[PDB]
Amino acid sequence: CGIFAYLNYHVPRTRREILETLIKGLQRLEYRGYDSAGVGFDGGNDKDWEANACKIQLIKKKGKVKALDEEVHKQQDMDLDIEFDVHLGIAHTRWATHGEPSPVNSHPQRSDKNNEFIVIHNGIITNYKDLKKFLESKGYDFESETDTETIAKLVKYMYDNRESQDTSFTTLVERVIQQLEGAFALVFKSVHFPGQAVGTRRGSPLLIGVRSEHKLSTDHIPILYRVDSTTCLFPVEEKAVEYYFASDASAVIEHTNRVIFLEDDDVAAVVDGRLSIHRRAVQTLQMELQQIMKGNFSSFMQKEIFEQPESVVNTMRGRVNFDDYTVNLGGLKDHIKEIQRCRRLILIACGTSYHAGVATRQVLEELTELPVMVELASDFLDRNTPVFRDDVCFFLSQSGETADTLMGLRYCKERGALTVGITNTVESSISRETDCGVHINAGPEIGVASTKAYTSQFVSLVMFALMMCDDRISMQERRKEIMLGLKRLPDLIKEVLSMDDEIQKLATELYHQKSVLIMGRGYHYATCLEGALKIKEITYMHSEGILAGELKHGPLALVDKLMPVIMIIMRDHTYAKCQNALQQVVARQGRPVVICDKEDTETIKNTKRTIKVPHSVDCLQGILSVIPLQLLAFHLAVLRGYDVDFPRNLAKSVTVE
Amino acid sequence: CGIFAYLNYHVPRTRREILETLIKGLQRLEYRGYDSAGVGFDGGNDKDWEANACKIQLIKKKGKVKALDEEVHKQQDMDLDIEFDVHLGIAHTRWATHGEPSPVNSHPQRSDKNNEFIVIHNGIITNYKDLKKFLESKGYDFESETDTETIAKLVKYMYDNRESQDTSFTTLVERVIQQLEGAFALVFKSVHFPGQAVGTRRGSPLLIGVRSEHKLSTDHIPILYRSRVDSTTCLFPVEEKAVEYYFASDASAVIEHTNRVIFLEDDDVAAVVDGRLSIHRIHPGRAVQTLQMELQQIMKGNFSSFMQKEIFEQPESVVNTMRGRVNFDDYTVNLGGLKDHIKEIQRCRRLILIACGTSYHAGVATRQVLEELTELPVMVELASDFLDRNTPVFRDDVCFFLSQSGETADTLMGLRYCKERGALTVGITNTVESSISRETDCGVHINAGPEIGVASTKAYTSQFVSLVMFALMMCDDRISMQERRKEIMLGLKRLPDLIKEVLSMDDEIQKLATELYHQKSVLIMGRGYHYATCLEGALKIKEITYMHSEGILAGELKHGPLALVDKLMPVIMIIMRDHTYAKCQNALQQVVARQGRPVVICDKEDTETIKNTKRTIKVPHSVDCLQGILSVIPLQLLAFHLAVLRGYDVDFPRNLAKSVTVE
Ligand SMILES: O=C[C@H](O)[C@@H](O)[C@H](O)[C@H](O)COP(=O)(O)O
Ligand SMILES: O=C[C@H](O)[C@@H](O)[C@H](O)[C@H](O)COP(=O)(O)O
Ligand SMILES: N[C@@H](CCC(=O)O)C(=O)O
Repeated sequence: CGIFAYLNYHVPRTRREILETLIKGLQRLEYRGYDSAGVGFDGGNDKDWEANACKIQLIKKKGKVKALDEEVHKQQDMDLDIEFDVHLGIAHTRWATHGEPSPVNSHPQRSDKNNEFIVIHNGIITNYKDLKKFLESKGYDFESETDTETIAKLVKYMYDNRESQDTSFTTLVERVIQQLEGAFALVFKSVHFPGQAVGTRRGSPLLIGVRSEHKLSTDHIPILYRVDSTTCLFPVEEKAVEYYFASDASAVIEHTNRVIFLEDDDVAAVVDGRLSIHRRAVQTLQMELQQIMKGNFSSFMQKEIFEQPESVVNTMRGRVNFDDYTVNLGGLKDHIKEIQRCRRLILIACGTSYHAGVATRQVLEELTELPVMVELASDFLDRNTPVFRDDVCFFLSQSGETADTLMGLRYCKERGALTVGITNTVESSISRETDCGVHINAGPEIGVASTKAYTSQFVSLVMFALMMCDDRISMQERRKEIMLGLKRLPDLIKEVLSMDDEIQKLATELYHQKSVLIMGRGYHYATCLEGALKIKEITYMHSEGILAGELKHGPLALVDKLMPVIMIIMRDHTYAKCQNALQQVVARQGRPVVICDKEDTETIKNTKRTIKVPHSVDCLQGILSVIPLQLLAFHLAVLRGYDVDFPRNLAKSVTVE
Repeated sequence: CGIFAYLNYHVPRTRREILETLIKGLQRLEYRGYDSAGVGFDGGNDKDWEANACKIQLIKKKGKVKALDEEVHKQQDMDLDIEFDVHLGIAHTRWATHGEPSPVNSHPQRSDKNNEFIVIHNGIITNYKDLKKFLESKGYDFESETDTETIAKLVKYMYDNRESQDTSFTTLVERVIQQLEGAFALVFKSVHFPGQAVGTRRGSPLLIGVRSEHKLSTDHIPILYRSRVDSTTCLFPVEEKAVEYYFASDASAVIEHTNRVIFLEDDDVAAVVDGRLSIHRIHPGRAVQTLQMELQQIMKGNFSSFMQKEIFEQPESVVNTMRGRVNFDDYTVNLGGLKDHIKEIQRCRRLILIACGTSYHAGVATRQVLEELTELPVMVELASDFLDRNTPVFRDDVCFFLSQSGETADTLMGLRYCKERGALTVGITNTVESSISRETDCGVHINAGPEIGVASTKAYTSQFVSLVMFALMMCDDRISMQERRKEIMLGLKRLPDLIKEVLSMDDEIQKLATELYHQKSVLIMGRGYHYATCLEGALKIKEITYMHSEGILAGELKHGPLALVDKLMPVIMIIMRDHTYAKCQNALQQVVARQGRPVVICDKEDTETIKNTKRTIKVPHSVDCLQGILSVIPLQLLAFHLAVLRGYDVDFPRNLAKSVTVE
């Protein structure tokens, strides 16, 4: 899900300009949830904007942001020309994992039929049933089946039982969150507090961007405990200021790169255009606007596939020195020596990030000589896996917020393990709570299906392995071989992308099929699992990865002349065994597409359809052999008429159960 | 593929009775798969059986043993009433690897046009090319495209170039196997050594059954090296000569005649000369042991297939697995196979389970309870990948090797890899004297009885129970775990009756098979204790039904696979009453919200799930770490009934192996 709110303080904006900013903020967050959306703003058609802050209008609609954009427009009652010197608008795109994605269930949620209080919520309230029963007894009636509604009905209850006539907006939200359980990121708007916004979080990201032509009072907001001009953030000599609440930085970068990352239990509040935090820093983001733009590509997934030559270079920038063959990961400098004294590596992740661990398990075993265990986070938790003080636990997470991965992190910390975060989001929970970590530095990934995050994770884990063995005389040549591979890897990726058209032809031969089996072993077990997940996710074909050595133990019975098969046969030590699997498939009359080496003339001669990828070091080849499957999934999805960026039934980053 | 030979020594039999015995032997071996078969026996219709040993008749045929039995009872020249006081007959079923299925390529293979030597062979001679060229350069002409023929020709070369007039049959075979490379089980017969048999093996099972009404000379055969062959050296009936020997590659062909067997080992050369059995190599000996196997265990009975029998007899196989090991009187567990090792095992620091296919799934199904009760790290490895990666193994690892057959190559090579690293090795097997049970430090025979069906059914659930039993041993000194152990053992006590309860819903499973009859895919979703159930049920439905079933960890749905859900994709979800119940319900809501309409395997008493879902398979509640046995059985049956609806033969293996070398 995604949160966005726009607060213009003495920066006159028309209602049209305001609603455009909200929609434009949701579009930036749409990849976080696109089942439904809604906006909340001040209604009324009084030329004087001050007589309109007592009327809150809600426009919510099932579907993607484009459906809400059309609903906001061609509205007969709303006059879009009214100028607002001060105004607060809140918006929200929803990933509806439960129930119907109906307007009633979209946010903002309201406290009554006159919208005295509205709220937008990311997360889950683990005790909304108790609150609902309590609030129902006190006379409040509910209209939706969302846990968020109990938050709106509760901030009104706290207001209906306030001791003084001027209890601050912060005081009410404080009494609310004290009764809530679980995780939440909230933005409140009320008619009783016109133009005032309150943002708070507990286990869900929430940041505040600020723009103003004038100097700002400070760059380090002080926290308060239960509000003068040396305490709040505001413009000095004038009032003009613009604030931006958001659950993701992609919605704010276009307006400003000055954001305040809230923390758990921080209750931010904008009163009289002044931002104070109750109960710290003011940072400069390094993201650029072009990083979250399609550019000349028709989709984000295709851009992020084709930019992998550059993102791989960015992952290694400042860390790999090819002149002297040295590897330094700054984030591990104060911990690498103690990691070498540990006795086991555990890699914990979900989905494609788990596949990145499968893809590097072998070279990690080889270069560290430690046991390496790779776990799916959800199952890791279900089993209460044994963990010890001399374990090193890696947590692979592009977003750094995946719930199961984060819970795994806290589980391992409670048992005293050394924790390492491999993330692509600097201010994420996983990067904060780990003892040390590496930022894979791939740039923002907007496509729901991970592409560059996978290859950048792959590379990051290889660089770690290279550090772990840098004191072994016997492994110096192996390190050189690998680092030369990394130097040549970007150009070889380019060589693979130049086969786009050849892979598109193959896609036209498969797009009508129901299933496809993808087979590999060794270094390319991960390749066949990840290709199968990509094809599942964006084409909806029933693709399944099968370990090639396991064919003879049952699954080969599926194969006949009608079952599509893709096989990966590379030039490594498993080549002869892969040739046996291919022979078994052909004996069953399978007509497989084979991803093989350009020089593998024997395979190329005897197979009709081959994808000929260039050769690299065996422990880097998985990067090259997975990219044809990224592209095949892309082209299969287009032929079948689906949107590669917005696959059905899900969104990007699983931050809740 | 299947070897059987029958030697009656001063036990008179007619040619008819001898041939009936050979054919019956081959019938016990058909279940392994084959494309042809043949027999070898003495020809000639001389009323005196002694004048017929110089003539060897072969009857081979591409096709089934029934066709061979028809060929045998159709020879106008063979008089079946001749009585042999001494005779050796050999029989073979072939799964072709070198040469197309045909009469000439069938076994027995012969050394010349007069059948001076004949041999039957399980395996592959990897250097048959060099041997065929050498023999052809010495004037020996080949008629088949099989590697086996080089063995028959080679033994005649050793005979033609023998130094003394009385070089033993064993000496000739010793020199043959010195030149062979690869895997083989072999039985030889020759007109030059009438009534004598020689068997030998390298990397392929071979055993000898024995029966006599007279006392046998020993129950432990000493080994000889090239040590004379006298009455203190070999096995024989003491005061009289009468004795019968049964060579076989599988005890299933011996057990209806005798349960006294000698299992051979690599490079043993076993010979029957003058009715006496000796074993040569190039003090140690080979035991005559009693098999706890009965013919009824390898017969269908009143079931229409072995798959149905072995599924429906799981109440009895689970009981058999626990016999002598779980005391339900004082609630203790004792695995005798681990007596001299359990204390060393308890000092190790990690458990590794290594296996293939469904045996790997049994590791996945018991991983959590092993972690809980041992408190050690438990790693579950697919054997082939384990080998590809050169996985780190250490002297204080305990490595488990799960294998119904005890011969699976990758599992067996994983075993040898771990032994080289000094790990303590444990075999969980269902086959007496298999390679994995022999080469591990200690082991447990799951004692499910022989598995004749193509797919693992009872072997899986018996492996499950054996691993739970081991877990219970590992924590028997822990005060804090005594209530948990008692709960589990009470669950084991009730498990047979709860399996019967699941089986009594067979009609409900058939209705589900009707619904999925026309479907091409089905996703099977679960987590925790029932992750393995998803993987294992999906494998059975692939292997037996030939439809695209896939197991999917429920916690992974929102990470991609949920995109497959719509109103057309069939889904089976497992929702049991354990600690992941709420998370499983969450998965169900996620699927239903995207128009999925899953069938749910759930607890018998789970009222909420049953009312809010159309079709539910309701199984009885058990302890959480045993529920996987009950939740997988409906999927075994679903695989079975779907295959029957679609007209498939559940006892016919499909993939089997790969193509045949034509060269
Ligand atoms: O195409 C697949 C997705 O990329 C998905 O499987 C993702 O890998 C997981 O949801 C983990 O998310 P994080 O990488 O943010 O932890
Ligand atoms: O039903 C499937 C088969 O049983 C297959 O998965 C595999 O070949 C065995 O499970 C492993 O063989 P062993 O258990 O004999 O090692
Ligand atoms: N390789 C031999 C024997 C195969 C088997 O074990 O049946 C052949 O093809 O004749």
